[PDB]
Amino acid sequence: KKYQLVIVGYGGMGSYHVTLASAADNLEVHGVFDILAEKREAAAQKGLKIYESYEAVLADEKVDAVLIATPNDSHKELAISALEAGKHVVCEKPVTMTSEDLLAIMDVAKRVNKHFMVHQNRRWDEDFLIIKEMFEQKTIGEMFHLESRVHGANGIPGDWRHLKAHGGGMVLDWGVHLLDQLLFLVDSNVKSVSANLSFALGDEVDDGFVTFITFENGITAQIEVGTTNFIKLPRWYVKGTEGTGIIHDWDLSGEIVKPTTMAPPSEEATNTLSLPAPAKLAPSFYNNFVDVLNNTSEPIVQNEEVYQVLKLIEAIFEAAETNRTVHSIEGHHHHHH
Amino acid sequence: LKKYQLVIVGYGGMGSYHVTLASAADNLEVHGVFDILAEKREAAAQKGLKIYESYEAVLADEKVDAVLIATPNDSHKELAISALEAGKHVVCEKPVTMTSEDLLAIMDVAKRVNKHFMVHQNRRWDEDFLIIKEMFEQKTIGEMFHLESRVHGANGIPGDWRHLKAHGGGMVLDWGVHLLDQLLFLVDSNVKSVSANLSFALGDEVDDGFVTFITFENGITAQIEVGTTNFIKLPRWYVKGTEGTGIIHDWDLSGEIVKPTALAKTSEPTPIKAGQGLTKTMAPPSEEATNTLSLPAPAKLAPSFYNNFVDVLNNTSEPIVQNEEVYQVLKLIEAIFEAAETNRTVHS
Ligand SMILES: NC(=O)c1ccc[n+]([C@@H]2O[C@H](COP(=O)([O-])OP(=O)(O)OC[C@H]3O[C@@H](n4cnc5c(N)ncnc54)[C@H](O)[C@@H]3O)[C@@H](O)[C@H]2O)c1
Ligand SMILES: NC(=O)c1ccc[n+]([C@@H]2O[C@H](COP(=O)([O-])OP(=O)(O)OC[C@H]3O[C@@H](n4cnc5c(N)ncnc54)[C@H](O)[C@@H]3O)[C@@H](O)[C@H]2O)c1
Ligand SMILES: [Cl-]
Ligand SMILES: [Mg+2]
Ligand SMILES: [Mg+2]
Repeated sequence: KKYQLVIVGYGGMGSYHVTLASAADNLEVHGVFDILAEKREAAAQKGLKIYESYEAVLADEKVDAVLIATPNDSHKELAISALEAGKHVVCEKPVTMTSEDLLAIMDVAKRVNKHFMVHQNRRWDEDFLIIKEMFEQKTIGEMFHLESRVHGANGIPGDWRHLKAHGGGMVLDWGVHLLDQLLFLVDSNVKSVSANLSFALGDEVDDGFVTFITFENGITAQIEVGTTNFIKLPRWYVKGTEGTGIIHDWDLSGEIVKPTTMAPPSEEATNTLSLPAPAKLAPSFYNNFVDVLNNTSEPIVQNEEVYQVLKLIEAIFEAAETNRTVHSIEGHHHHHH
Repeated sequence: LKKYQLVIVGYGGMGSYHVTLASAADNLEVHGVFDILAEKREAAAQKGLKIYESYEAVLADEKVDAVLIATPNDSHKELAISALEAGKHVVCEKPVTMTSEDLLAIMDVAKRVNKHFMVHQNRRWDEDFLIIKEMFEQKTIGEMFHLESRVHGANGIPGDWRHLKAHGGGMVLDWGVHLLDQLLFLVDSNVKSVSANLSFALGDEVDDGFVTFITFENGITAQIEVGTTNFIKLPRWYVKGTEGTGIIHDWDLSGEIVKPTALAKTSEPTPIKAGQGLTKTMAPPSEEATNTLSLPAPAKLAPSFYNNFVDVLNNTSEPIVQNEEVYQVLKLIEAIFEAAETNRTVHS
């Protein structure tokens, strides 16, 4: 069929999903719901049908799927409601505020036989796909250390991202993208996590963080988000047994430097090269989502992967708060103590 | 004419350079040289320097006031305690000892014999570091709360005895001591916690690099890193404060400072395409929101190490490199090694 999607939450990302979803082959934006009149008015201006309630969205038999782009605390119940009403769900990152909440959603999805997919759009980021190529094709030999940094100097945007109750802060906002990229790329269990949160801005939520992650296969990674950074460190810095790579910024500027376990290095005998062309990740998120609904393809963004990321986020919070190194992503649910 | 006579013990790379360094001081000269190898004793003689046949002979010489110890790390403690007992003041190369307890022993002996022991922490005078010290003290970027200090290169481990655990080899003990000493000299706060990971990417029995994340009791954080397998270098300094950020790229002292203005609060950045999404928060701030400044002139550290050493001997000045500071660094190195070997975060 031509699948019909309703946007639930017509804010900054929700309104951009009209563009994204419409770009897919057999998917259409059918309507919108938002609790704010001004947001509903803006959607009406683009010709979009406005629903009176969320209940009205779910009762509409013409609607095949919903996109949930609300603040982070509402995601879970909205998703569960949708799936219980027979609707497939695309949910904005971070899907839930705890890993146990995703499990519950996955239970519902399995029971009603409807699909739930996290919007992890940044696996398609070109900078990341250049790193993916390098990692897979051994451009700098065995890549054993990765540094992934998103720096800005604008603080925390909007309203709800400042608040703990709405799943605010930068681990949840940007950290989930970079952690999802890391775990998508590296096929290895997490051996250890240490972390520090930034409260430089004096908010009740983190305005940035750093985490040091070691994998079972010996790969180490540093993942960093900052909002108080008036000079930026590079987007990517990666070390391999046969070279080093850098990607400075979103403009994809950078280079590789290679020597002409590791051989004894010398700075006098090196060659500088361009970054390779990005790896392919095909099709787009929304085309893959339609393929998944049609049962023609396996999902690129798997709920099992998303689950591991949430546990990792839970490990990061536990590690920063106790100022300890944690030695698995298991055991941070705090159900029993 | 009241010149202190210094003997160089260990005529290797640094020991031969100490001839030049000690000679530049006002009231101190190089009386001569001892090395355990006859090859190195000949080499010193062929630079017109007096040579001793034994370390015992240096220490028996009434004309000698002080010794400079520039031997591999495992021999520092015995040679220092010997010189002290013989009534000689001591300058010892970094890292002074391989354990913190060893330095406490030397400190005890120096006190008992009423002689001075000083660590050669020469990189406290580094121009790049003194720029950071200027920024830190003058609040150039407001209150500096996070510092990242990195020495990267792709030349591996140099020599020699530095490849071996027995002789206190590896990068923590080589470059780490300089960077950690800089940090602890700058920050007037006790270390609260340390996590660390070592690099063994070259396959040696000692570390070819490390990274550590340090937190102080006053909330200041630091990341210190040395790497010898980095074909691309990250900046020498990257520092963050309540009112700006600074960067020193390299030893050439290139870099800048970027600070917020009072107009940043009422302005809004114009979004860019960042990967698959539009971003406002990670977009450059609007033109009105920031000021870009040159790095300041470096703070003054005066006088030179060796003139300060003489001033300490003449009892006219306190030491710049204090032994208690050197002790806290060695305790930090011990915390780092423990943190990395147990894969834990070490507290105190
Ligand atoms: N994938 C990405 O690159 C990306 C980018 C930006 C935001 N996001 C995610 O998108 C979500 C929303 O982000 P945003 O920046 O658009 O926030 P926003 O504040 O701009 O939009 C949220 C909208 O949801 C509405 N809303 C709140 N509660 C609702 C309810 N229960 N029912 C229906 N509507 C409700 C609000 O009125 C608002 O219009 C968050 O989960 C965020 O993390 C993802
Ligand atoms: N402060 C700095 O910037 C800096 C720079 C380089 C080296 N160093 C330090 O200086 C010391 C020596 O370093 P190097 O690179 O010159 O080493 P090196 O190998 O070049 O020289 C050491 C010399 O000591 C001699 N020696 C060994 N055992 C001896 C003994 N028991 N008695 C007398 N002489 C002995 C050796 O024969 C050799 O000539 C080390 O502690 C190192 O950490 C410091
Ligand atoms: Cl721990
Ligand atoms: Mg996998
Ligand atoms: Mg002090």
